Amino acid sequence: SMGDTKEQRILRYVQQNAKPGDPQSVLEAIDTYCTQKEWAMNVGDAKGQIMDAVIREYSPSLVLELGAYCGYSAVRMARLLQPGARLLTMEMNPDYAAITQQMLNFAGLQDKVTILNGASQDLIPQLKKKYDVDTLDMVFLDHWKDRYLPDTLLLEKCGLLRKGTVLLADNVIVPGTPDFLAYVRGSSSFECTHYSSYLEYMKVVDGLEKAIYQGPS
Ligand SMILES: C[S@@+](CC[C@H](N)C(=O)[O-])C[C@H]1O[C@@H](n2cnc3c(N)ncnc32)[C@H](O)[C@@H]1O
Ligand SMILES: Cc1c(Cl)c(C)[n+]([O-])c(Cl)c1-c1noc(-c2cc(O)c(O)c([N+](=O)[O-])c2)n1
Ligand SMILES: [Cl-]
Ligand SMILES: [Mg+2]
Ligand code: NA
Repeated sequence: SMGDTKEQRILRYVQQNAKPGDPQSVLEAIDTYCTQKEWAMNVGDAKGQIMDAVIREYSPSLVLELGAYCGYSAVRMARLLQPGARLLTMEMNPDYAAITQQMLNFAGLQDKVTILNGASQDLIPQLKKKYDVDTLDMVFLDHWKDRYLPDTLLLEKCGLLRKGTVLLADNVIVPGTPDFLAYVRGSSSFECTHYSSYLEYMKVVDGLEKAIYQGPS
Protein backbone atom coordinates (compact mmCIF):
# COMPACT_ATOMS: atom_id res chain seq x y z
CA SER A 1 0.00 0.00 0.00
CA MET A 2 1.07 3.56 -0.90
CA GLY A 3 -1.48 5.83 0.81
CA ASP A 4 -5.05 6.07 2.03
CA THR A 5 -7.59 3.99 0.09
CA LYS A 6 -11.31 3.32 0.28
CA GLU A 7 -10.53 -0.15 1.62
CA GLN A 8 -8.30 1.18 4.35
CA ARG A 9 -11.01 3.67 5.36
CA ILE A 10 -13.57 0.86 5.58
CA LEU A 11 -11.20 -1.12 7.84
CA ARG A 12 -10.47 1.93 9.99
CA TYR A 13 -14.21 2.53 10.34
CA VAL A 14 -14.73 -1.04 11.54
CA GLN A 15 -11.85 -0.77 13.99
CA GLN A 16 -13.26 2.48 15.39
CA ASN A 17 -16.93 1.48 15.62
CA ALA A 18 -17.45 -2.29 15.70
CA LYS A 19 -16.96 -4.69 18.64
CA PRO A 20 -14.07 -7.18 18.27
CA GLY A 21 -15.38 -10.73 18.12
CA ASP A 22 -18.91 -9.61 17.15
CA PRO A 23 -19.30 -10.36 13.43
CA GLN A 24 -22.69 -8.66 13.29
CA SER A 25 -21.22 -5.35 14.44
CA VAL A 26 -18.46 -5.68 11.82
CA LEU A 27 -21.05 -6.13 9.09
CA GLU A 28 -23.17 -3.25 10.37
CA ALA A 29 -20.14 -0.98 10.50
CA ILE A 30 -19.08 -1.77 6.92
CA ASP A 31 -22.66 -1.38 5.66
CA THR A 32 -23.12 1.89 7.53
CA TYR A 33 -19.87 3.35 6.18
CA CYS A 34 -20.61 2.30 2.61
CA THR A 35 -24.18 3.53 2.75
CA GLN A 36 -23.32 6.89 4.27
CA LYS A 37 -19.90 7.70 2.81
CA GLU A 38 -18.34 5.52 0.06
CA TRP A 39 -20.03 2.96 -2.16
CA ALA A 40 -18.13 -0.33 -2.30
CA MET A 41 -18.50 -3.73 -3.92
CA ASN A 42 -19.33 -5.67 -0.76
CA VAL A 43 -22.22 -8.04 -1.26
CA GLY A 44 -24.12 -5.84 1.23
CA ASP A 45 -26.95 -6.37 3.68
CA ALA A 46 -29.87 -7.16 1.35
CA LYS A 47 -27.97 -9.71 -0.70
CA GLY A 48 -26.22 -10.83 2.48
CA GLN A 49 -29.49 -12.02 3.93
CA ILE A 50 -30.00 -14.32 0.95
CA MET A 51 -26.46 -15.51 1.54
CA ASP A 52 -27.36 -16.04 5.22
CA ALA A 53 -30.36 -18.18 4.26
CA VAL A 54 -28.27 -20.32 1.90
CA ILE A 55 -25.62 -20.97 4.58
CA ARG A 56 -28.24 -21.90 7.20
CA GLU A 57 -30.07 -24.21 4.79
CA TYR A 58 -27.09 -26.21 3.49
CA SER A 59 -24.76 -26.01 6.55
CA PRO A 60 -21.66 -26.40 4.35
CA SER A 61 -18.57 -27.83 5.97
CA LEU A 62 -16.15 -26.33 3.46
CA VAL A 63 -16.89 -23.13 1.56
CA LEU A 64 -14.82 -21.60 -1.23
CA GLU A 65 -15.19 -17.86 -1.88
CA LEU A 66 -13.89 -16.27 -5.10
CA GLY A 67 -13.13 -12.62 -4.36
CA ALA A 68 -12.48 -11.52 -0.76
CA TYR A 69 -12.08 -7.75 -1.20
CA CYS A 70 -12.32 -6.37 2.37
CA GLY A 71 -13.69 -9.53 3.95
CA TYR A 72 -17.34 -8.52 4.28
CA SER A 73 -18.82 -11.68 2.73
CA ALA A 74 -16.18 -13.85 4.37
CA VAL A 75 -17.21 -12.47 7.76
CA ARG A 76 -20.84 -12.77 6.69
CA MET A 77 -20.63 -16.48 5.78
CA ALA A 78 -18.11 -17.58 8.42
CA ARG A 79 -20.17 -16.28 11.34
CA LEU A 80 -22.92 -18.79 10.42
CA LEU A 81 -20.72 -21.82 9.78
CA GLN A 82 -21.09 -24.78 12.14
CA PRO A 83 -18.20 -25.56 14.52
CA GLY A 84 -15.41 -27.19 12.53
CA ALA A 85 -16.66 -25.84 9.21
CA ARG A 86 -14.14 -23.83 7.21
CA LEU A 87 -14.10 -21.12 4.57
CA LEU A 88 -11.39 -20.67 1.92
CA THR A 89 -11.42 -17.30 0.22
CA MET A 90 -9.29 -16.51 -2.85
CA GLU A 91 -7.99 -12.96 -3.39
CA MET A 92 -5.42 -11.88 -5.97
CA ASN A 93 -4.98 -8.35 -4.63
CA PRO A 94 -2.39 -8.49 -1.82
CA ASP A 95 -3.50 -5.15 -0.47
CA TYR A 96 -7.07 -6.46 -0.25
CA ALA A 97 -5.88 -9.73 1.29
CA ALA A 98 -4.10 -7.82 4.05
CA ILE A 99 -7.30 -5.86 4.77
CA THR A 100 -9.32 -9.08 4.75
CA GLN A 101 -7.00 -10.68 7.32
CA GLN A 102 -7.47 -7.65 9.61
CA MET A 103 -11.24 -7.87 9.18
CA LEU A 104 -11.20 -11.59 10.03
CA ASN A 105 -9.07 -10.96 13.12
CA PHE A 106 -11.38 -8.18 14.24
CA ALA A 107 -14.53 -10.25 13.67
CA GLY A 108 -12.92 -13.19 15.48
CA LEU A 109 -13.26 -15.50 12.48
CA GLN A 110 -9.55 -15.83 11.66
CA ASP A 111 -9.58 -19.45 12.87
CA LYS A 112 -12.44 -20.41 10.50
CA VAL A 113 -11.28 -18.66 7.30
CA THR A 114 -8.08 -19.02 5.30
CA ILE A 115 -7.02 -16.47 2.70
CA LEU A 116 -5.52 -18.04 -0.41
CA ASN A 117 -3.31 -15.45 -2.10
CA GLY A 118 -3.59 -15.64 -5.87
CA ALA A 119 -5.91 -15.80 -8.84
CA SER A 120 -8.76 -18.31 -8.89
CA GLN A 121 -7.79 -19.60 -12.35
CA ASP A 122 -4.38 -20.53 -10.94
CA LEU A 123 -5.47 -21.76 -7.49
CA ILE A 124 -8.61 -23.78 -8.31
CA PRO A 125 -6.66 -26.50 -10.26
CA GLN A 126 -4.27 -26.74 -7.32
CA LEU A 127 -6.87 -27.06 -4.54
CA LYS A 128 -6.84 -30.87 -4.41
CA LYS A 129 -3.10 -31.40 -4.27
CA LYS A 130 -1.74 -28.15 -2.76
CA TYR A 131 -4.54 -27.29 -0.27
CA ASP A 132 -5.76 -30.86 0.52
CA VAL A 133 -9.34 -30.17 -0.60
CA ASP A 134 -11.48 -33.18 -1.46
CA THR A 135 -14.77 -31.57 -2.50
CA LEU A 136 -16.33 -28.21 -1.78
CA ASP A 137 -19.76 -27.92 -0.18
CA MET A 138 -20.51 -24.39 -1.35
CA VAL A 139 -18.92 -21.83 -3.66
CA PHE A 140 -19.61 -18.11 -3.61
CA LEU A 141 -18.71 -16.47 -6.93
CA ASP A 142 -18.13 -12.75 -6.57
CA HIS A 143 -14.90 -11.96 -8.41
CA TRP A 144 -14.50 -10.38 -11.87
CA LYS A 145 -17.62 -11.24 -13.82
CA ASP A 146 -15.85 -12.63 -16.89
CA ARG A 147 -14.40 -15.39 -14.65
CA TYR A 148 -17.70 -16.91 -13.41
CA LEU A 149 -18.16 -19.27 -16.35
CA PRO A 150 -14.56 -20.49 -16.89
CA ASP A 151 -14.04 -20.91 -13.13
CA THR A 152 -17.32 -22.80 -12.79
CA LEU A 153 -16.12 -25.03 -15.60
CA LEU A 154 -12.81 -25.34 -13.78
CA LEU A 155 -14.55 -26.33 -10.54
CA GLU A 156 -16.32 -29.05 -12.53
CA LYS A 157 -13.28 -30.20 -14.49
CA CYS A 158 -11.14 -30.46 -11.37
CA GLY A 159 -13.63 -32.71 -9.57
CA LEU A 160 -14.15 -30.19 -6.77
CA LEU A 161 -17.98 -30.37 -6.86
CA ARG A 162 -20.15 -33.20 -5.57
CA LYS A 163 -23.86 -33.85 -5.78
CA GLY A 164 -25.54 -31.13 -3.73
CA THR A 165 -22.68 -28.62 -3.80
CA VAL A 166 -24.13 -25.10 -3.76
CA LEU A 167 -22.94 -22.45 -6.21
CA LEU A 168 -24.14 -18.99 -5.19
CA ALA A 169 -23.25 -16.25 -7.65
CA ASP A 170 -23.49 -12.54 -6.95
CA ASN A 171 -24.28 -9.88 -9.54
CA VAL A 172 -25.96 -12.09 -12.12
CA ILE A 173 -28.14 -9.13 -13.24
CA VAL A 174 -25.92 -6.12 -12.43
CA PRO A 175 -23.14 -5.93 -13.63
CA GLY A 176 -24.61 -9.15 -15.08
CA THR A 177 -23.27 -12.62 -15.86
CA PRO A 178 -25.37 -13.67 -18.89
CA ASP A 179 -22.94 -16.36 -20.00
CA PHE A 180 -22.75 -17.91 -16.52
CA LEU A 181 -26.56 -17.82 -16.26
CA ALA A 182 -27.11 -19.42 -19.65
CA TYR A 183 -24.66 -22.19 -18.81
CA VAL A 184 -26.00 -23.17 -15.37
CA ARG A 185 -29.65 -22.63 -16.29
CA GLY A 186 -29.28 -24.76 -19.42
CA SER A 187 -27.26 -27.63 -17.98
CA SER A 188 -28.96 -30.62 -16.38
CA SER A 189 -25.96 -30.75 -14.00
CA PHE A 190 -27.43 -27.77 -12.13
CA GLU A 191 -30.73 -26.99 -10.43
CA CYS A 192 -31.09 -23.22 -10.41
CA THR A 193 -32.90 -20.65 -8.33
CA HIS A 194 -32.82 -16.93 -8.95
CA TYR A 195 -32.99 -14.61 -5.92
CA SER A 196 -34.35 -11.12 -6.57
CA SER A 197 -32.49 -8.44 -4.63
CA TYR A 198 -30.78 -5.03 -4.95
CA LEU A 199 -27.28 -3.92 -5.86
CA GLU A 200 -25.37 -3.25 -2.64
CA TYR A 201 -26.16 0.15 -1.13
CA MET A 202 -28.43 1.07 -4.06
CA LYS A 203 -31.95 0.54 -5.37
CA VAL A 204 -30.84 -0.91 -8.68
CA VAL A 205 -32.33 -4.40 -8.95
CA ASP A 206 -29.78 -7.21 -8.86
CA GLY A 207 -29.94 -10.94 -8.18
CA LEU A 208 -28.10 -13.99 -7.01
CA GLU A 209 -28.20 -17.35 -8.73
CA LYS A 210 -28.16 -20.46 -6.60
CA ALA A 211 -26.98 -23.37 -8.75
CA ILE A 212 -26.89 -26.76 -7.04
CA TYR A 213 -24.56 -29.21 -8.73
CA GLN A 214 -26.24 -32.53 -9.52
CA GLY A 215 -23.19 -34.70 -10.21
CA PRO A 216 -21.41 -35.39 -13.51
CA SER A 217 -23.35 -36.33 -16.67
C1 LIG B 1 -16.63 -7.66 -5.44
S1 LIG B 1 -15.03 -7.97 -4.68
C2 LIG B 1 -15.53 -9.31 -3.57
C3 LIG B 1 -16.39 -8.76 -2.45
C4 LIG B 1 -16.67 -9.77 -1.35
N1 LIG B 1 -17.03 -11.08 -1.92
C5 LIG B 1 -17.76 -9.22 -0.42
O1 LIG B 1 -18.97 -9.28 -0.69
O2 LIG B 1 -17.44 -8.70 0.66
C6 LIG B 1 -14.10 -8.81 -6.01
C7 LIG B 1 -12.69 -9.22 -5.60
O3 LIG B 1 -12.19 -10.24 -6.42
C8 LIG B 1 -10.80 -10.09 -6.63
N2 LIG B 1 -10.57 -10.85 -7.86
C9 LIG B 1 -10.93 -10.52 -9.14
N3 LIG B 1 -10.57 -11.55 -9.92
C10 LIG B 1 -10.00 -12.52 -9.17
C11 LIG B 1 -9.45 -13.77 -9.44
N4 LIG B 1 -9.42 -14.25 -10.69
N5 LIG B 1 -8.93 -14.53 -8.41
C12 LIG B 1 -8.95 -14.06 -7.13
N6 LIG B 1 -9.48 -12.83 -6.87
C13 LIG B 1 -10.01 -12.09 -7.87
C14 LIG B 1 -10.61 -8.59 -6.69
O4 LIG B 1 -9.31 -8.27 -6.25
C15 LIG B 1 -11.67 -8.10 -5.72
O5 LIG B 1 -11.16 -7.97 -4.41
C1 LIG C 1 -22.42 0.49 -8.88
C2 LIG C 1 -23.11 0.27 -10.29
C3 LIG C 1 -24.20 0.97 -10.72
CL1 LIG C 1 -24.88 2.19 -9.66
C4 LIG C 1 -24.79 0.74 -12.02
C5 LIG C 1 -26.02 1.53 -12.50
N1 LIG C 1 -24.29 -0.16 -12.79
O1 LIG C 1 -24.87 -0.41 -14.07
C6 LIG C 1 -23.26 -0.85 -12.42
CL2 LIG C 1 -22.58 -2.08 -13.51
C7 LIG C 1 -22.62 -0.65 -11.16
C8 LIG C 1 -21.41 -1.55 -10.79
N2 LIG C 1 -20.16 -1.56 -11.27
O2 LIG C 1 -19.51 -2.54 -10.67
C9 LIG C 1 -20.31 -3.12 -9.81
C10 LIG C 1 -19.98 -4.35 -8.97
C11 LIG C 1 -20.85 -4.89 -8.01
C12 LIG C 1 -20.46 -6.06 -7.36
O3 LIG C 1 -21.24 -6.70 -6.33
C13 LIG C 1 -19.27 -6.67 -7.70
O4 LIG C 1 -18.98 -7.87 -7.01
C14 LIG C 1 -18.44 -6.13 -8.69
N3 LIG C 1 -17.23 -6.68 -9.11
O5 LIG C 1 -16.60 -6.05 -10.17
O6 LIG C 1 -16.69 -7.81 -8.50
C15 LIG C 1 -18.80 -4.97 -9.35
N4 LIG C 1 -21.53 -2.57 -9.88
CL1 LIG D 1 -27.53 -3.05 1.44
MG1 LIG E 1 -20.61 -8.60 -6.01
NA1 NA F 1 -14.09 -23.90 15.57
